[PDB]
Amino acid sequence: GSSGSSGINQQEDSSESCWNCGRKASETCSGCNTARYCGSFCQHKDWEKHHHICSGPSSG
Ligand SMILES: [Zn+2]
Ligand SMILES: [Zn+2]
Repeated sequence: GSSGSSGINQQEDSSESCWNCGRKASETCSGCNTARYCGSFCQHKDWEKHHHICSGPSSG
């Protein structure tokens, strides 16, 4: 007889990726703490567009 159903891969993938680029995120939206970015610079540029979904730290 033969038997041996072996083959299970555990899920593993950091939840830190720049929404804009995608490579890697270092910072995070200081308004909702959901949108990740590789740096404030990437946030400011992807902010005026992102904020269109989140409230934000300041309303102006
Ligand atoms: Zn980026
Ligand atoms: Zn946000």
